[PDB]
Amino acid sequence: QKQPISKLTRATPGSAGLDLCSTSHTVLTPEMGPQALSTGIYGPLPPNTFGLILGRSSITMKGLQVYPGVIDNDYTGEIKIMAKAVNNIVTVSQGNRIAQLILLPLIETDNKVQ
Amino acid sequence: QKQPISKLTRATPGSAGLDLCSTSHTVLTPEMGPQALSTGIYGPLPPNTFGLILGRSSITMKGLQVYPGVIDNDYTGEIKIMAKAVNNIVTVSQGNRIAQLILLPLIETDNKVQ
Amino acid sequence: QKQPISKLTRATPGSAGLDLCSTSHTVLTPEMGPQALSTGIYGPLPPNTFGLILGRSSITMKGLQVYPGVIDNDYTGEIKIMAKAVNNIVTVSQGNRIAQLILLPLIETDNKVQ
Ligand SMILES: O=c1ccn([C@H]2C[C@H](O)[C@@H](COP(=O)(O)NP(=O)(O)OP(=O)(O)O)O2)c(=O)[nH]1
Ligand SMILES: O=c1ccn([C@H]2C[C@H](O)[C@@H](COP(=O)(O)NP(=O)(O)OP(=O)(O)O)O2)c(=O)[nH]1
Ligand SMILES: O=c1ccn([C@H]2C[C@H](O)[C@@H](COP(=O)(O)NP(=O)(O)OP(=O)(O)O)O2)c(=O)[nH]1
Ligand SMILES: [Mg+2]
Ligand SMILES: [Mg+2]
Ligand SMILES: [Mg+2]
Repeated sequence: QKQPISKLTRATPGSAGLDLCSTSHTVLTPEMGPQALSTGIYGPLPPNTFGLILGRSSITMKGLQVYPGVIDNDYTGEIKIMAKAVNNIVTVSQGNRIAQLILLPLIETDNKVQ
Repeated sequence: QKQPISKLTRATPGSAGLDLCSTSHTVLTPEMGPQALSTGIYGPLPPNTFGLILGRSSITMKGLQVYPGVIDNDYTGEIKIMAKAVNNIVTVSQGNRIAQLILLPLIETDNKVQ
Repeated sequence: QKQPISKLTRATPGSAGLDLCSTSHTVLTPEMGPQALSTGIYGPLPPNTFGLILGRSSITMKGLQVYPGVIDNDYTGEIKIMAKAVNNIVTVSQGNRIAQLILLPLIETDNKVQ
């Protein structure tokens, strides 16, 4: 790191999302509420796109919720995964794929930038 | 079934989502955590698109959470709805519209497919 | 009000979302489950677009969950924010930015509109 999103990989050619792994081992319990998991991946995103961070279905089904996150086109910070253990104690091992980044078109509008 | 996504219907012409129903009667309690509800609808999706499964607002407000799900362009499995009773006991009757499929453009990138 | 979405503002030029504030002071507890917060902003959306309502990351991290909401292209009602206190008591002050509206392309399909 810092590593750009061009280093992320897709599971398969037809996968919508780019996979995201935590760089740490983390244990989460329901009483902890939302935690921001480090990925060591950084924006910004390709021109005219923004990002959505979503959970992987297999991880959601194992009781780890990823709250959808919006990554702005010009965000240059670290992409973090906002996560919560739903019901039980969840253990995230270093390098496990926990979420996915989806890229979507950024529509321009005349909304004021105030 | 198997039924393709072309069999899904929109509530109205201007509806973003295609409605999804469970093919079973299911009761959900908060302690159960995430459950994958059968729809009997199968991918794949139209060329150059991927799917997002989201909750219907009326169903969310009645205490059933649908976790956002990504449906890859070339997924040929059954589209399932990942769902949780938030606070109370929720009963899903066979044929009730529980979620919606939204289609979005699949942006191509040079990310490796490893 | 009624106020149209053209009155919403972006945090910065590169922000994907248009910010949404509640027009009321609201306290939320976990046992309350989902609440629909008033914004005094109304659809409809620009041609060929639909909307997604998502949480702001800073608000999610402070324990207020926004359930993703789909806003249809031709929705002319009030845009409400579906929200839940995750673990703790959350207080929403009048005018605090609580969610964001993202605009996305509405793909046309031949799905029946029944
Ligand atoms: O899961 C997420 C969500 C957002 N982020 C980063 C990227 C995004 O561009 C940035 C700001 O996100 P939001 O607009 O959702 N957050 P907020 O409204 O609290 O911050 P700001 O006022 O800077 O826009 O936070 C993540 O790293 N992970
Ligand atoms: O709500 C959902 C989410 C995903 N799915 C299916 C369709 C999608 O293409 C497939 C894989 O989804 P994810 O990439 O989110 N899951 P995961 O990363 O666990 O599986 P894989 O390693 O196969 O990519 O699972 C559903 O049926 N419902
Ligand atoms: O967060 C949200 C979600 C939806 N809505 C409004 C806008 C949208 O067009 C409308 C209908 O949303 P859904 O299709 O998700 N709800 P549902 O399927 O329950 O209603 P309908 O049968 O009218 O389509 O509700 C909001 O105001 N906030
Ligand atoms: Mg995957
Ligand atoms: Mg609907
Ligand atoms: Mg913001």
